[PDB]
Amino acid sequence: EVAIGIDLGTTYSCVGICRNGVVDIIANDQGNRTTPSYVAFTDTERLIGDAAKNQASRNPENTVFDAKRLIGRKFSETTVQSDMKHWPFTVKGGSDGKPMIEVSYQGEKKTFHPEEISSMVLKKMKEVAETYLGKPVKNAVITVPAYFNDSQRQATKDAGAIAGLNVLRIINEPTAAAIAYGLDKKGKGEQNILIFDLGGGTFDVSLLTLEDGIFEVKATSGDTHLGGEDFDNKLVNFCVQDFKKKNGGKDVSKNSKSLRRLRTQCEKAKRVLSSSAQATIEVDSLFDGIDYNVNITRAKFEELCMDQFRNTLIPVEKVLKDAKMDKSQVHEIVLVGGSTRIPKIQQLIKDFFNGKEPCKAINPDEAVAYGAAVQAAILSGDQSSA
Ligand SMILES: Nc1ncnc2c1ncn2[C@@H]1O[C@H](COP(=O)(O)OP(N)(=O)O)[C@@H](O)[C@H]1O
Ligand SMILES: Nc1cc(Br)ccn1
Ligand SMILES: [Cl-]
Ligand SMILES: [Cl-]
Ligand SMILES: [Mg+2]
Repeated sequence: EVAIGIDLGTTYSCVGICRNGVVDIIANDQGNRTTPSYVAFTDTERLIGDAAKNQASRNPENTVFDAKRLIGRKFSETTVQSDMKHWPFTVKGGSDGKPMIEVSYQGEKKTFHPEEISSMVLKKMKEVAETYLGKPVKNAVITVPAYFNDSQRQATKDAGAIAGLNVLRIINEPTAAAIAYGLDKKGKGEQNILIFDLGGGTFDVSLLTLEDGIFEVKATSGDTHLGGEDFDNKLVNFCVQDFKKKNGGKDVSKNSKSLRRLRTQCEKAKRVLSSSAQATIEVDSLFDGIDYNVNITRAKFEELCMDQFRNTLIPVEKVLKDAKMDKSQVHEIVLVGGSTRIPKIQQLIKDFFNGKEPCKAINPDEAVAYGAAVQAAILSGDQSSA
């Protein structure tokens, strides 16, 4: 009888429940409202979520992430050949052409299909809800990007089944975000909704039309390789060069563990810069036992990411062109994804839409799970959200 909504994200996942018409986004063991889509294997245990992400730099080879980029794909796909450069873990092709992720677990070589790794993230999200509710959870709505093909959708559904979930429906992420804001329950008539989703590793822009409580995806565009991690990399490259100027040309980039440790601190400083004018990047004994410290102003961060931030408008222009409509025709701009908290990005979008305030009241990294939870309640016979 209990049904949850799950955003199975590239970098972070989120679980919600719609009860009595209101949605609760459920915090995990560490009090975090989102959980990394990470699975790690050590000599003793299988870690999922925060624990897996936290030990990633100490165990790169056995810490799996980005399974969403492999789910439902053939290993031979050019996207896999391209994306695999970004992975410290081993991925090979099986005789059936399916990707096999290879790790060492308890001193033994283990292989997993992408949907098996995703099933472990889904199982963690299911357990997060169960701990909160004090009851087992069987039903769920799981979200996928609007561009996901039948193979990718079916493999995501299979991951849910492996996790012990009865998947009521697979829905589009942009549609879930629009459902979260109740844009389907508004008596305007037709409504043109632009979903601007900038997460940890991907950027998706979707133009939806809503006539008579029914959402249609008119056009989609974006960049599968633009997200928060690329903004972290802009800070990393700057810090690497700053370390060279401070320590007689010594190159941190030669040590992959030094880069990973620096990346962790750059991401934290980036988050601080969304609410403060300055942040400190500090790594004790970064490279050759040399301590590293630097102050980054929001203006410096904006300058480093200037082109990347501005180019987020290019897929916006492309969806409007594909849908044959003017930017003035967009009724609501919904901000989704944790990177939409960056003030420069919010300002760029607002200026582009001629001063129209975007819809950002719901925590942008929770809006998709929020909508999926509303849809799961509706599919369970609960009409209280309307
Ligand atoms: N306060 C913040 N300011 C800037 N970026 C932030 C932030 N809070 C989260 N983010 C970024 O959001 C990204 C994760 O967003 P999320 O929406 O959870 O990821 P996902 N898997 O659904 O694509 C990470 O790159 C993270 O650093
Ligand atoms: N956003 C991304 C995605 C991959 Br794969 C690598 C780097 N950045
Ligand atoms: Cl329910
Ligand atoms: Cl409760
Ligand atoms: Mg999201």
